[PDB]
Amino acid sequence: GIFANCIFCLKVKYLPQQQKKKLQTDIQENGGKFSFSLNPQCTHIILDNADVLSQYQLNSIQKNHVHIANPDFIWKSIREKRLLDVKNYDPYKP
Repeated sequence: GIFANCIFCLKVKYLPQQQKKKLQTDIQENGGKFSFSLNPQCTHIILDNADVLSQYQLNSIQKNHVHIANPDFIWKSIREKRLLDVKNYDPYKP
């Protein structure tokens, strides 16, 4: 699937439960894996609008070349049936 070899850290605490679950299944069903923890193996971190990241987390992300994206990265990639440009979904670089 389109998320082959992607490992997503999910920081989406403030999404409705149904949406959290849909993000997970969208990821799993299309070749990806997800965690709730941020570690060197993450390729991406998905961050809903109400969540924030510490400086520690941001340093880790930079160090490990992790892509920061909003949930629309997942939703719209699934919709277009194609992995989109994650650079268009960065809550820190609009």
